Amino acid sequence: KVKVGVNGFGRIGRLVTRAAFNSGKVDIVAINDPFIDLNYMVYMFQYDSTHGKFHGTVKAENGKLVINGNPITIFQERDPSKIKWGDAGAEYVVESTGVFTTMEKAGAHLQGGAKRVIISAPSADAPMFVMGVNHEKYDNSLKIISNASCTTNCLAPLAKVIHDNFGIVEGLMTTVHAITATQKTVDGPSGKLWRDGRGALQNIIPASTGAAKAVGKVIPELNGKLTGMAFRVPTANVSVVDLTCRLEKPAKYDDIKKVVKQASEGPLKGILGYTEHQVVSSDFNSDTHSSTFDAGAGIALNDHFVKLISWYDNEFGYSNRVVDLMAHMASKE
Amino acid sequence: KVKVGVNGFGRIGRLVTRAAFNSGKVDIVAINDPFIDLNYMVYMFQYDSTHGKFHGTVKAENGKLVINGNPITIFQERDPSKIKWGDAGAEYVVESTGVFTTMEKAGAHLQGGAKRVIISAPSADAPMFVMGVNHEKYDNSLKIISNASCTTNCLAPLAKVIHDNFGIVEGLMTTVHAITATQKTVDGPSGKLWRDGRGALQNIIPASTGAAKAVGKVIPELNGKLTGMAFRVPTANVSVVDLTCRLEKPAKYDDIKKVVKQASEGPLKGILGYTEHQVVSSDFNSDTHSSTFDAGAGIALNDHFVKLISWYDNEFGYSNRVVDLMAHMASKE
Amino acid sequence: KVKVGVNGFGRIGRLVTRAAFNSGKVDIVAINDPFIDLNYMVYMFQYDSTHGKFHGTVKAENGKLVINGNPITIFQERDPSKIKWGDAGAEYVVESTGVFTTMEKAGAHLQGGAKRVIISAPSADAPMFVMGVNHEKYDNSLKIISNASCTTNCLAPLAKVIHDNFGIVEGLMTTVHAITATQKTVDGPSGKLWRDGRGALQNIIPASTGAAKAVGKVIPELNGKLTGMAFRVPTANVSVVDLTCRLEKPAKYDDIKKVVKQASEGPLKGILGYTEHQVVSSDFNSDTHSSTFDAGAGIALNDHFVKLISWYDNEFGYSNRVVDLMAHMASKE
Amino acid sequence: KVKVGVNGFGRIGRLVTRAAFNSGKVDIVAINDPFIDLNYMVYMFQYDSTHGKFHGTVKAENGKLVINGNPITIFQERDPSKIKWGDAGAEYVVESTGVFTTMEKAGAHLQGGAKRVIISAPSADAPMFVMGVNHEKYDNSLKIISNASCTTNCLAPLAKVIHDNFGIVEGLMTTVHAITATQKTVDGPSGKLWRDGRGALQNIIPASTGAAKAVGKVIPELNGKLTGMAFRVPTANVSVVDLTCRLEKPAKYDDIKKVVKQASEGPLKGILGYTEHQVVSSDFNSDTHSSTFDAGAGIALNDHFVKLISWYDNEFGYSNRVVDLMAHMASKE
Ligand SMILES: NC(=O)c1ccc[n+]([C@@H]2O[C@H](COP(=O)([O-])OP(=O)(O)OC[C@H]3O[C@@H](n4cnc5c(N)ncnc54)[C@H](O)[C@@H]3O)[C@@H](O)[C@H]2O)c1
Ligand SMILES: NC(=O)c1ccc[n+]([C@@H]2O[C@H](COP(=O)([O-])OP(=O)(O)OC[C@H]3O[C@@H](n4cnc5c(N)ncnc54)[C@H](O)[C@@H]3O)[C@@H](O)[C@H]2O)c1
Ligand SMILES: NC(=O)c1ccc[n+]([C@@H]2O[C@H](COP(=O)([O-])OP(=O)(O)OC[C@H]3O[C@@H](n4cnc5c(N)ncnc54)[C@H](O)[C@@H]3O)[C@@H](O)[C@H]2O)c1
Ligand SMILES: NC(=O)c1ccc[n+]([C@@H]2O[C@H](COP(=O)([O-])OP(=O)(O)OC[C@H]3O[C@@H](n4cnc5c(N)ncnc54)[C@H](O)[C@@H]3O)[C@@H](O)[C@H]2O)c1
Repeated sequence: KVKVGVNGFGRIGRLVTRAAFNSGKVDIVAINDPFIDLNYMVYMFQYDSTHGKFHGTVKAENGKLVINGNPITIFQERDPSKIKWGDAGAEYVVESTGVFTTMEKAGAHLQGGAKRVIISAPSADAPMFVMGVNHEKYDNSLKIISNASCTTNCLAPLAKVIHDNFGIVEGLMTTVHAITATQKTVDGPSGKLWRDGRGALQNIIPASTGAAKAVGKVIPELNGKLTGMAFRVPTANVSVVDLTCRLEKPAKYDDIKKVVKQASEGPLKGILGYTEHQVVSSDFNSDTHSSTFDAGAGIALNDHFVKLISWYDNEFGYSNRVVDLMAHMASKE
Repeated sequence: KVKVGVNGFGRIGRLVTRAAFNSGKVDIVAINDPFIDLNYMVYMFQYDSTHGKFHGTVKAENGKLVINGNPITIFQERDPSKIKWGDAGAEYVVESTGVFTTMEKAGAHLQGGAKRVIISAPSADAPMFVMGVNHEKYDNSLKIISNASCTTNCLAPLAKVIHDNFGIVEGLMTTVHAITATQKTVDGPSGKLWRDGRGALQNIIPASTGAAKAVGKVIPELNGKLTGMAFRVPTANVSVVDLTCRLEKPAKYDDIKKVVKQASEGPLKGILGYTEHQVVSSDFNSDTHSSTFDAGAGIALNDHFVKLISWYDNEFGYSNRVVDLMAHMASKE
Repeated sequence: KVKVGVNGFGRIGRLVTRAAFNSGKVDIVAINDPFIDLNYMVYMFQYDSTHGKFHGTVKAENGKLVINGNPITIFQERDPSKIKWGDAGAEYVVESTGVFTTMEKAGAHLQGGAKRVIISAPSADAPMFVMGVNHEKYDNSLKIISNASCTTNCLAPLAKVIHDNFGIVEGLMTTVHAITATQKTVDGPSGKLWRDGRGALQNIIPASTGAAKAVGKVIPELNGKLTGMAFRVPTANVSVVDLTCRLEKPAKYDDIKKVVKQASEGPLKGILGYTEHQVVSSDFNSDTHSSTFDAGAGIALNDHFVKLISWYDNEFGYSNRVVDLMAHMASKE
Repeated sequence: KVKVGVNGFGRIGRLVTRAAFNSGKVDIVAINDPFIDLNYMVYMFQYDSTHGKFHGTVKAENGKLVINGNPITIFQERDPSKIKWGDAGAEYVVESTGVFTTMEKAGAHLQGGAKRVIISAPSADAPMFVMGVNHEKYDNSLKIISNASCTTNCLAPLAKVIHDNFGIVEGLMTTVHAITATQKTVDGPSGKLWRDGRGALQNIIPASTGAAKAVGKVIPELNGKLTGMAFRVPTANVSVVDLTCRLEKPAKYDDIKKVVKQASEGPLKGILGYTEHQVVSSDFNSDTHSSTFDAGAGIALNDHFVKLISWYDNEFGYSNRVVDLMAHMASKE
């Protein structure tokens, strides 16, 4: 059982930790966050507005965070290279601060004694992976990798099934995404793009995303045939992907439904979901799937042009994939 | 100046009235709503959460609603055929209850003495019109007409310009729409579709719409080449249309921008807007345009496949179009 | 084990049912709702935006609603007196439509064969009860009773403890309440009071409540010494009570904390809760307590004038009390 | 006409600027914000989610911000003492960063050439003032002053009138406040109090405030007789104060209504408002009053114990008071 260290106790850092202690697939032994001390970590991990109170025990004991009886070493370093991952016995490190996404910056963890690093976000140069799509392409020579983005983990699975069966000639996607820590409560200085600084509670905010283009990296055949954008809307969690694409081989909507369902009962079980139920966003709260095909919400213009809908809990789904990914890597050691 | 009667003092009934008194294009002389008495009408017309307090005077005087000094006759009939439009001197009647959308049901107003009826919603059989797209096709032989839907008035104008210039081979649209009176505050009984009864404040709700297909009625050439669906998100007003289409003639994004801008400065001025500003939904509050092209939010995959974005205040824009339409009809008498 | 029938499958009707099947304190055998058919009942009971998917089995089988293997008879009557409670074997009936709150109207259920009726709301004439405050005063001669309101079940328990220990000279309360089915998504025609028709998502809405005055009914000594009002804010669930009162006997805040805590560990265990944690509204989601004293949020001006804060899940807490109440009545048969 | 400089182009800095250009009471000649450059300042000042697009002209011209034709010098200093207020000709400086509230820190502006400094927030040592309550007590010997807080400017005016007429023995207040820039979109590291870091969109958040206690500073007679707390709820703007107090001299609610109304038509005209209308929070959007008594929402237990309600646009009201205050100071030069 691989021992893990988490850098950045945010929504993803905390939820990866929560997912790790639930499946017991990996063991969190150390956490680092200079802006959150031990006592605060207990409070933030225990209580969660969107996912409910933690089912288990959380305590500060001897300067360590104890979850379900397991003591965790706490670090307060601002500089990654300074963190003593080795002494804490952390073999893999989850880079989830959103500030060290380049292969070089995320590599700082290796100086501390870590053996591998998983960036919980897209990376400009590090190899990106998506469970159920291209994780098999991972090997031991890789020390620094990326688990892509929440949106990419939703689109890729669906795109794979659709492409493998009918071939995607070209596609454009839109994602109606829930607000995130990046946004502001009221009009304020955005970090990066001007629209993102506008009140998150009052507006529908157009935003760019490289998610669709990133699918071209995990599924090379689709490289350059996809692109899209996003809309941030005022909900705390759970998002939906709207994929509009031209098919190479004709396919009635019911054939697409048949194909996606089989994929969800087979290889992609637990990754890609399938439903014909009259669902709404909150029905996916704390759902661990990376993507769930919504049969009733999609629509086809004809046998070559269709709009496919898929839901995803951007916090929970992604988090579990980070754990699933590490579990996979460990089995390759 | 044509005298108008409004059936149903709801969001649209009230806003059409507000728009009428502002432009003075038409004169509201009577209103009918069995679930709202005179005093309540004063309160609901004066105060408006989304559009602000009414700039003017509103009062109950001698059993009449007096707006800016103009006395309005009030009716409390549940049955349309019973309303005495003729005695009140109402020549045109705005059917905005959402319960009499068929040519037959909306015709009841003619028995009361009305000369023409405008359904403020799509109709199964009545001829639909969209200002700036096919209003010229209206003639005096038509007693009962429809002004289409908020969403159709947004899509049609944009589709027209895009089709006239590059030709739309096929298109699929999605609309992220603000909540409406139809929805529920918490999970409850749905009037029609099951998902629509789910809490409007907590969920992103997939919904079907005939808007895209309705564009085929006002723009015959596009008949059968368009379709789409909707997502209801938790905002009080203002919506956005996402049009994904294949072009017949190649066109760089900048050519599309050039073409739409010219259209907004010419014939469609006041109907179709154009902006390159970093806008968000609330920047369109109380905006009277039927549709506003958002240059920076759209994206193109290539010269034949592109995603176009257009904003619309589903309450204010539509309302003004209802008045504009009546003003047009009147000039044809 | 008493057999129960539920009239009105709304937020309370569904949650009382959910609470009944969980504690197994009572057995739901029949449900009546003319606006929701069997199949719809399955969907609405299974999926819940605020409390999550039902943890059990829900199905339509032989025209009956089957929850966790227990078949429930479904009725579609609009008129209470017509419901055949007797044939279904329902001894107690939960009146939760919000339309039959008078002793006379709620009595209609007796004609159908019901033996007792519990109004899940305040009543103008039926005897009101609050678990842990005056349920002991219930006896078999009562056929029609009321379980008060969500807010009264929160205030009463706290007031009791505070009065019994220091004496309440006079008090005024305010409740910041989550939105409910009564409100509108956008400015529209209000049930009874004009402000209540304003958009629930956009405004803080002042509202009157008889809750504080009702405490004078369950705790006669406080009769006429309390009153208050409410504010509806844009959250889907969970509310908080702010009690400001003058004490007869002096009492340091810490003495009040000591006293309330003892009450929560003793007689009121499960009814009145106590916490010193840095809580927020969502930390009480699906919490079954009727009221939870928040030590850190309250504040005292002096030893006789203080402001006490108590949280309550207005949906879940109340629902469990309805079941607890019926369980109590049954033990008195 | 006094020339003004604004330090910190945030919600208050921008709205003070907007209010200044509207009333023309003062002339903004310079603005300083190291996290917002000229072009960004144009965008943020022009578009406003809660108060609408700016009515006028805003442009970047020759490295200056030009509003309605008036050129404004832009500074990018992080350190107050470095800002060249003197060269820009700024006589008064509005300290609205929320980071320099002490008399010493805010004094740094004097080194740059400023003559006076107004802290747009409460201060630990600088003299606090509230228009219509104690501004007359301001004199030329004061170089550094405070305009108190949004909440204090709401409570003080009302308390004054109530105290002057019936005498306040003791009082406790609660304020249901809209979210602010301080809060987070999702559970995250709070700057300061632990509850304040919880998702602003999902929770009702208890918060402490020194507002009630600060009234004891602007109205010495009430010193030590008032205190209270706050609740942050999910609305973008507009807040309400709930004052519960014991009166020295008996007073029927209607006498309180008579007294407050007279005060709003007299001396406090423009500061303290009065209404008997069925209002809700959004009816106060962009309302420049510091406080507006809501007759219909309040309630009295008896002639000595009552609950008074007052609304306030925490952004707009406060902003205008900052300008009004400077206008007053200038008339004393
Ligand atoms: N928010 C989502 O739903 C979501 C889903 C998938 C992927 N992601 C990606 O994962 C990352 C995590 O985002 P998140 O929502 O958890 O954000 P977050 O802001 O909640 O978490 C970031 C954490 O980083 C900590 N931190 C900041 N600087 C640090 C430093 N120098 N060293 C160590 N720790 C530091 C912060 O204290 C905080 O707890 C982002 O890059 C995001 O793009 C987020
Ligand atoms: N709401 C929008 O933004 C929008 C945009 C485009 C089209 N529409 C369509 O316009 C219609 C107006 O919808 P709305 O949003 O104003 O709904 P609403 O509920 O706000 O207003 C409808 C009004 O109809 C009144 N009414 C009900 N039965 C009546 C009867 N028999 N006679 C007279 N009045 C009666 C109701 O009391 C209410 O005041 C609907 O068909 C809607 O689909 C709405
Ligand atoms: N919502 C709360 O948090 C809460 C807490 C305590 C008490 N209550 C009280 O409980 C009652 C339940 O309110 P609710 O919030 O669940 O509202 P709701 O609208 O969610 O539920 C009411 C149900 O009544 C049904 N109904 C309507 N007319 C009927 C009829 N003639 N016969 C049978 N069923 C009929 C409706 O279909 C609906 O399912 C109200 O009286 C309310 O005051 C509610
Ligand atoms: N938000 C309200 O409605 C309201 C009402 C009354 C009083 N106040 C008080 O006024 C102050 C203003 O709050 P706000 O809502 O505008 O917050 P804000 O974050 O919107 O504005 C603060 C501004 O400070 C700038 N800034 C940060 N460090 C700086 C530095 N060293 N030099 C110059 N500029 C710097 C930021 O870029 C930002 O634009 C706060 O102390 C607040 O408590 C706020």
